[PDB]
Amino acid sequence: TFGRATHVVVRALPESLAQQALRRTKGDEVDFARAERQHQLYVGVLGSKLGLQVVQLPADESLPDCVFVEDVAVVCEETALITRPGAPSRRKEADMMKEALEKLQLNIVEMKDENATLDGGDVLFTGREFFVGLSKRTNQRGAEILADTFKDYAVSTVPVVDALHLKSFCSMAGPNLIAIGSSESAQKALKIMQQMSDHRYDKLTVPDDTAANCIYLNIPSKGHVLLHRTPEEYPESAKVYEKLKDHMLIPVSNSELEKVDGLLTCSSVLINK
Ligand SMILES: NC(=O)NCCC[C@H](N)C(=O)O
Repeated sequence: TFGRATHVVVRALPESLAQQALRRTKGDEVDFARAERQHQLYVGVLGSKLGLQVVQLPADESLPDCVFVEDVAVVCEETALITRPGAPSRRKEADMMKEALEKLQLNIVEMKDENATLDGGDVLFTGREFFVGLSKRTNQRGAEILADTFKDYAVSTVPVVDALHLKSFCSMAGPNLIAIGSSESAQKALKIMQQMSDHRYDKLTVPDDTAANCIYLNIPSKGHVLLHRTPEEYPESAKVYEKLKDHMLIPVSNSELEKVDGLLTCSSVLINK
């Protein structure tokens, strides 16, 4: 079942994130205490409200981006790909992720090739196939290693030109539903993804590209659940999500981590055991 999960890996925010995490925009400073509250609530939704078993990794102050666990592993069925992140300052985040995923009894494949890089944020898994963004973080060799790892799924690539990652402007919002931004760049990427597949996806188009990043889960006794950005943060995109009477909708605040380019998917790795 697409979107089913039983377990989630998350990682605590280091104090060094506020000043030292990588960020493309040098805008408003991070309110660290508020970022911590937003992470607490996020983890609480996944564990307490939705009932997932949470594995919470400790912060490492030497790894200011270590909260962004998505980028260090891609999990599909019983297999985990431990990535070689594109940013050198993030590579040692793989160490504790590999240990956590071993302890969850997944089959582990490590991206060792020193000519390969891949961030998990560049990977869109639809349930039927993978789309991998080629970005400043993820190269062709990384995409090839992903394809080799998940041999039972088609893997196609798409250029990421004007954002950090593919999932900076898209995500799955349901079993056949791709949430997508409205910018020229997001729409160009969507059209390439659609041209590379023989499967017809539905789309949930939102006016704020980064509000297209959402988390879909299929949870027993709750059904089709969608975590999406709040009306306070993106009022015009929240109006689109709010029309989805076919989902259980959970607004989740993320203002502070978006200052360092993290959206909703970035702070968890979901696992179905
Ligand atoms: N999947 C994601 O949303 N990753 C966000 C990573 C943000 C972090 N500051 C970075 O630059 O890698």
